Parts: sequence; C-alpha cells; structure tokens
Amino acid sequence: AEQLKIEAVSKTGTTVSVNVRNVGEVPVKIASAYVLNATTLTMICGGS
Amino acid sequence: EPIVAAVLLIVVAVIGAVLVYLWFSGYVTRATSQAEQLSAAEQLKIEAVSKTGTTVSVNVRNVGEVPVKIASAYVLNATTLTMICGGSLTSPQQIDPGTIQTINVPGTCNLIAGARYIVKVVTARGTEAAATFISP
Amino acid sequence: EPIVAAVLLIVVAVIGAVLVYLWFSGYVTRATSQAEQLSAAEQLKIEAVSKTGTTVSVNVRNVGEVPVKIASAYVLNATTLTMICGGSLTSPQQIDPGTIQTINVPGTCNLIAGARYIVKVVTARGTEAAATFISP
Amino acid sequence: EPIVAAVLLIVVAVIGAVLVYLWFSGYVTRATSQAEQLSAAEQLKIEAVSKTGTTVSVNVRNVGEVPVKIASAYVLNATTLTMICGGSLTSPQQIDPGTIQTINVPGTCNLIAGARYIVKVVTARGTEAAATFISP
Amino acid sequence: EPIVAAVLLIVVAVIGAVLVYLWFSGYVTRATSQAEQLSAAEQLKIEAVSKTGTTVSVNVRNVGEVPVKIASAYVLNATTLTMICGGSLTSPQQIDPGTIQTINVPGTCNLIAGARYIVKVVTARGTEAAATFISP
Repeated sequence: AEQLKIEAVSKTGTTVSVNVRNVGEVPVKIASAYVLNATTLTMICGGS
Repeated sequence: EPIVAAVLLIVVAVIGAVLVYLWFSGYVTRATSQAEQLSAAEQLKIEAVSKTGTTVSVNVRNVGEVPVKIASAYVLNATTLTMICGGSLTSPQQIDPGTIQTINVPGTCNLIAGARYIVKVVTARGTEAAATFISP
Repeated sequence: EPIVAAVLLIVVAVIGAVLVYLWFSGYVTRATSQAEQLSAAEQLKIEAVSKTGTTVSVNVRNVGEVPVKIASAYVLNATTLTMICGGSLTSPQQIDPGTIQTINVPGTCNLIAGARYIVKVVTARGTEAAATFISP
Repeated sequence: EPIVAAVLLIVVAVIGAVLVYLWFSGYVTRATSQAEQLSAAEQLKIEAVSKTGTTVSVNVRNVGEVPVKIASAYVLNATTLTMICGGSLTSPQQIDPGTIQTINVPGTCNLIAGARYIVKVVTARGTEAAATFISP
Repeated sequence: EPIVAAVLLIVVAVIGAVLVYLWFSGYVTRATSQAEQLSAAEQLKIEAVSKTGTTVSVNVRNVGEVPVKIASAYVLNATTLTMICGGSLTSPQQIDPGTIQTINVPGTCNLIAGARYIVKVVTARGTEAAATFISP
C-alpha cells in the first residue's frame, strides 16, 4: 500500500505550487496534478 | 486420462475467475460512485417571511455549492406537528447557489394573529429547513 | 485443480482491495478537507445606519479576515419577523477584511418616525448581522 | 472422472452455504432485535419523602411509559457513598406508568436530625433515582 | 482426487485462521491497554511565586496522585506568547504526589517592576500549569 500527504500549498500569480510528503518507505513518482471545483468533481486546469 | 479433464477444469475455473473479476470491478465502481455522490449534503435556510392577505411568501437561499429544488411547503402547528395548509408545489422551483428565490405556500389557509406557526420548506432530495413567525 | 482457482480468487480479492483503498483515500481526502474548510466561521458587524428620505444606508464592516459578499438587506417589523421592504441586491457587493462598505436597502419603503425597525444584512454564505434604529 | 467429484463438491458447498444462511438469518435476527429492545430507556423520579418515627416512606413517580418494579432502597451517607440501612425489599413493588406508589426502606435504622441523608431507589432493570432530605 | 486438495486447503485455512487469532489477540490487547493507560489525566497547580534578584522561584504542588517530573519553565510576555527567558532544566525535578517542590527558571533574565508577565511550567508528559504575578 502507498501513502502520500501534501503539507502545504502556495499560489504565485496563476501558478500553484504544492509540497508533497512521502510518509511511506518506498520511492514515489508523481504523474499529474489537478485543481478540482467544489462539489462537482470537474477539473479547471491540470494534466499529465 | 484424468489429466486432460483436470486441465480443462482448470481452464474453466480460470474463465470463471475472469468473469467474476469483470463483474466485481463493474459493481464496485458503480456502488462506490453511488455511495460517493449520495454522500454530498445540501444546506438551506429561510431568512424572512411575509404575509399578503392569506398568502405566505418565503425567501430561500441555497448556501451550498449545488443547485437545489423546492418541492413543497407547509405551515405546521407547534407542539403537535400537524399541518394546517400545504402540499406539493405546482412546479418545482430551482435555486442556484449564492442566490435567492421566493416560495409561496400552496393553497390558501386562514391564520390567527398572534398564534404560533412553523413555516417549513422541503427540498427535492429531502433536506429540511424551517422557522417560526408571529402572524400579523 | 481447486488450488489454481483459489490462487486466481486471491489475486482478484487483492486487486479489489487495492481499488477499495484507492477510492477510500480519494473520498476521505475530499470529504474530510471539505469539512475542514467549511468548519471556518465568518464575522460581520454594522457600525451605524443613516436615513435619507425613504432610502436606508447601512455601513458594514468586515471584522473578519476572509472576504465577504453582501446579498440582501431588510427592514424587519418588531417581534413579528415580517419584512416591510427588502430583497436581493442588484449586484452583490464585496467587502474586504479590515475595510468598510455602504449598503442600500433595495427598493423604497416608507417609515414612521419614532417607530421600531430592525435592519438586517445577510452574506452570500448566510452569515447574519443586524441592529435597530429610531426612524427620524 | 474428477468431474463427478467436482460436481459433488459444488453440491456440498451449496448445502453448506444454505445452512450458514439459515443460521445467519436466525442469529442476526435474535441478537439485533435483542439490542433493539434493550436500547430502550427507563425513567424514574421521586416526588417527596416522609419519616414516621424510624421508618422512611418515599413516593416514586413513574414518568415513563413502561411498567417499573422497585427492588431495593437505601439511605446513603453524605460524600462517602456508604449505606446506613437498606437491602432488598421483601416483595418487589410494581409501579404502573403515570401512577405513583409508596416505598418503605427495608429494616429499621436510627437517624439524626439536621443531618445530610440520601434516599435512593433502584429498579429491577438497574435505573437509579434518588434525592436528599433533612431529617426532622 | 480434488477432495485431497480441498482437505489440505481447509487445513491450511484453519492454520492461517489460528495465526490471525494469535496476532489479533496480542495486538488488540497491547493497543487497547496502551489507549487505556494514556487515557489517564494529570493535574498541576502552582501555589505561589517569589522573585530574588533576577531569579524566579516557583512552588509546584501536585493535586494529582501520580508521580510528576518538571522539565521546563518560561516567562512569557503578555498576549504575544513570546518567551523572554527559559529553557530545559539542567536536571528534571520529580515532585511526589501530595507534596510540593521549588522550581527555578533556567538562566537569568531581567525584569521590570510593575510589568505584566506570565510564569509557566510544563510537565514531562506535556501538561501545562501557570499563573501570573506583579514583578517587584
């Protein structure tokens, strides 16, 4: 099983920067990031 | 000779396992999605009410993030939970998030000034919001 | 021969468990963080009111630290919770934290000097603030 | 040839599953309904107490909707939770809902005027009701 | 022939269930008892404080019943939660239940007469107790 957590996020202009923490013990690869709208599960920006 | 039958039985069992896997994936997906999208909840609140003759007008805002539809309104008597007037609305009214709408209690019911009355509105999905007011 | 079917069943169960874990992580994340974000509270206060002819002007101060949008204003009658004038504003007004804004009650409603009135402002999110004044 | 054994094993599994289902239904029914009934609550309250010589008389009011049986009564010392007199009643007394009964503390115990005394009654099911009084 | 494989599979499943039982008992026991013991709560209160030159002496009395170790002491500024002096003590001091001991703020920090200061002491387990005084 795999565990991830994001500690904090920051916004600079129109760019979103996210810090990701691996509480697991195995190497982790990040594939994509999204910005989801509330209660509709529809992406605004993101991709591979 | 039994070896051939055993191999065929193994093949049959493998095919059955593949079928079970296919159905299991489909079912877990559909049931999980159903549970997840029933998980969401809706919020309503009525700010103020007004009386014009024998007609009651109610203002409802959807403070949630999803649209909600108003389907019925009642005027309940206090401490007995018995309706005096109400029923299904002629046409359901849709309330956009962050907006307001006016809802009128269906039918015509007399009221007594200075009496205790509960005005109640119910959503299409079933969320309940209400308040009380003193009849003029 | 049943051993092969058992191994396939174990593999199917493991894959199903992985899928359940994936959705469970996604759901706990989204719902838990939504609850955390909606846990926040919002503060408003109206400093003073002024009457010009038949128009009521109210100054609303954002004593909170989050942006606020004003949606409606009312003039409530005493102890009957029935509005005399009010409704949705033409365009919502945004109030920055630590700042002040002026809000006009929609429409035109006459008043009686020395009578009791409750002026009330409501946010887009539903936060309620009010006060009373003596009509000139 | 192994096919016959496989079919027999399938039949045996079917019969075992049927038996497991039968017991499962029976057990879930009995235990679930036992929990459902035991979830109910029991309410008692004592209206007033009176002392005649060395006998303590207590009136117990059944505010609940279920019959109640009184099995024991005590006279507890203040702040130490140590009994002075009490025990099982000679015969349990039944108190109908909406009615009242008189309960006498078992045995005879001397008392001191102006002292802190706790009179306590316990139901057959275990519900606790009590009060304090100043001995004359 | 599949019957033998089925019997061996049943035996393997039984052994696995026994192992699961063993670990489950052990783990539920250890985690349950850990939660039970960490459920306990700890109490501190400081009776009075005294100032000699630039050294602050605090008397700590355990109203609790368990042994306590004092590990740090601070002098916090008013309403800004910023320490002026403090740190880990050179050697933690054990204070017996029902007794009192003297704790000195580590290091040397100047004071201003008639100023608003908060003196604070923390346990080895993290329990917090403090009070305020007028600096002479």
